[PDB]
Amino acid sequence: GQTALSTVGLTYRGYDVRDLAAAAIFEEVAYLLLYGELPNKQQLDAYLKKLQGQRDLPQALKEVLERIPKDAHPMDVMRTGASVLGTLEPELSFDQQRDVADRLLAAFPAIMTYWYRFTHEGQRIDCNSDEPTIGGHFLALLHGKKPSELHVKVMNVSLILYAEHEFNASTFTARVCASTLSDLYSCVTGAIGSLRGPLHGGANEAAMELIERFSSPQEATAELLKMLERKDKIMGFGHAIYKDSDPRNEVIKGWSKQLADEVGDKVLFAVSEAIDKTMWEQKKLFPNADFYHASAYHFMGIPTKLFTPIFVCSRTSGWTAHVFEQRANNRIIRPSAEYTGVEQRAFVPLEQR
Amino acid sequence: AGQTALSTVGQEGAGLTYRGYDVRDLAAAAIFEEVAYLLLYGELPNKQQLDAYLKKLQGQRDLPQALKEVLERIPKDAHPMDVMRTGASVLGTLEPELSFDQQRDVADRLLAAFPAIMTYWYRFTHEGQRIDCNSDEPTIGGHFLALLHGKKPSELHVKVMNVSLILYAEHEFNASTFTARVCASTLSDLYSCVTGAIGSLRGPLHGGANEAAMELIERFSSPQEATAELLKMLERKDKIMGFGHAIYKDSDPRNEVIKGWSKQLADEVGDKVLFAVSEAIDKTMWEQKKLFPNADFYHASAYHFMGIPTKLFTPIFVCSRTSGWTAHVFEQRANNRIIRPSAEYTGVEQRAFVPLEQR
Repeated sequence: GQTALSTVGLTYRGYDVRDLAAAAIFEEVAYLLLYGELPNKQQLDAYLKKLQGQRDLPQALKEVLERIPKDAHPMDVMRTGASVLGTLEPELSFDQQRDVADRLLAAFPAIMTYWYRFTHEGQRIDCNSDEPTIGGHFLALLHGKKPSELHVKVMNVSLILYAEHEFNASTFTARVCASTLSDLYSCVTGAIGSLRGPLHGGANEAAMELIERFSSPQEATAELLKMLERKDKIMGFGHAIYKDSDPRNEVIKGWSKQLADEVGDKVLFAVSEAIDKTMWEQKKLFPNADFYHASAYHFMGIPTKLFTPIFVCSRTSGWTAHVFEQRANNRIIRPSAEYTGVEQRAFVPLEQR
Repeated sequence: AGQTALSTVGQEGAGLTYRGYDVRDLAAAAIFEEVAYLLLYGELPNKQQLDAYLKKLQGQRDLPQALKEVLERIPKDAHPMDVMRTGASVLGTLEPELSFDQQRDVADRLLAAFPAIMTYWYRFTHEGQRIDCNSDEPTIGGHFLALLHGKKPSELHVKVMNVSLILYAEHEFNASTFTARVCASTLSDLYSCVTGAIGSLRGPLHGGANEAAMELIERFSSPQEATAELLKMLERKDKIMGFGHAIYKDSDPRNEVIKGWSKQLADEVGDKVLFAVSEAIDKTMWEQKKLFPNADFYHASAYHFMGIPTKLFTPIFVCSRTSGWTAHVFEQRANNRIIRPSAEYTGVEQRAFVPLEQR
């Protein structure tokens, strides 16, 4: 397998994810990955109007989401949505592949929030908003009110930071499916299922369950030192590839702080900083992208169980772009198994078992 | 890429074994439920075990109201594999796998319910009828034919459906089994692994070969016409679907079995074209290219003689291969080792951000 999409701090087709998150809206980054370049003002203006037109859900899909139980795993909602949308607006040929990628990016916010608000608040919601960005549109659908400019900014920053990350289990699942020449909806449905597993997804959710235990930074440091001596895994720390830092941590940390200031938080961000300082002093371990993402989402009023669903809204851009590469250059390992079972044996009839 | 005890393909002696038993002995002497039990539970079941397994599967054939109402909203011209994908995704929200302790109960539910998910959608959209998802047939093979045709199937038709489901049940590592194990390696739920596997099997480099064989053999009104047209397709270097294999050297053990049963079905229904056309293409492929037919080739005629629409062929393979897929997921859960090779970077070197104005 070859890729021109990203490499390890972290670049997207040569561009530092830090520069992108500072100076770009998510749509500029989705365009870069799916279409090959940062878009000029004409292309960006056309792109934005195309996506603003792809936000509403078909009536049949609304009626399906209404039958998924309130207590369902939200990732099964995202899986089921992608699967049903594939039967209503099919990818008849690979010529439609960029149009379908765009449709998923524009619709996923409505699939999540139409289900959530129907089952939790008993409202059937309008799936269009007045926000021109996906990041704003999401917050408009989730809370049914105009978001603050700060909260629209932090949503755009998060979608950019998580958009693409080389190869991992979900991106690999998308490529294996792609390699049989299956449709784009299959490759996304499979990638969502792999992300559902707790060894791959749920990290920012687990970071949130850790920081929410502690009523002060004193109590947090005191309890962390006990966990570290007990050799407990600490969620949000360490990486398989980076060694000095995760470029994405740099960025989200500073936005989480501005949100703490905005909402007059006294506990949650202070607790996060105490854990971050302690991990460096005791283990020289830097925090990864998931750690400060949890406080930031919480400060914008997002239910913990929607964190990994928001990652799907972002990483759909990387996944689809990987499928386009696999279709154009269909190279991948073909797996064999080591047989460890029994030797060949005679058939035994029912009466002798 | 992993380790398995479920099956060996292309090795000396029996060409295909399931936990050491020859697939040709299983297809001759067993019902599918005996082979599903062997894969999921580890041994061939004894009489008391089989009796209780059949009773358990018999009570897991009906679909929840909410699932029926979802399938009513999938369009008539949808890909039937997208219907199987959607059905598994919805059933996982309604009857969740809360613990890996439930894993064999969820695999059993999928084997028992898949036939109703396929036929409830198909007959609602194609006939405007809401069907009963229960039947009086004791086996999955018979149950599928009772739901599809809405009447009692013949003994011969029930036996061939049982043979087909055994022949297609397991095949070591391949794209769909590998997809299920990658999903299993993240400790995702069993419904995720199956939904992922169906997606990979939808791709035409993996699924659909016995649908392609049907579209070839249905073109000819005489065996002599089939022979003359095949000689021209070979001149054009067209790929003939259902012939040769990437692993088997001399023959596919599943071919000799389904060919015999397709012949018996041809005699029963009074066919004098479709089996003769199939044999002519087989004989011509041997003489011209020494390529043997694989499992896909005689499956096309066998399914057609039992009145099955071509676009339901790969969905029947899903009903069968769910046994192999789920047994593979349990192995991955018990022994979580896999390789997922990283990619090589071939993209551009690092470059400065260009603000919007200068693009």
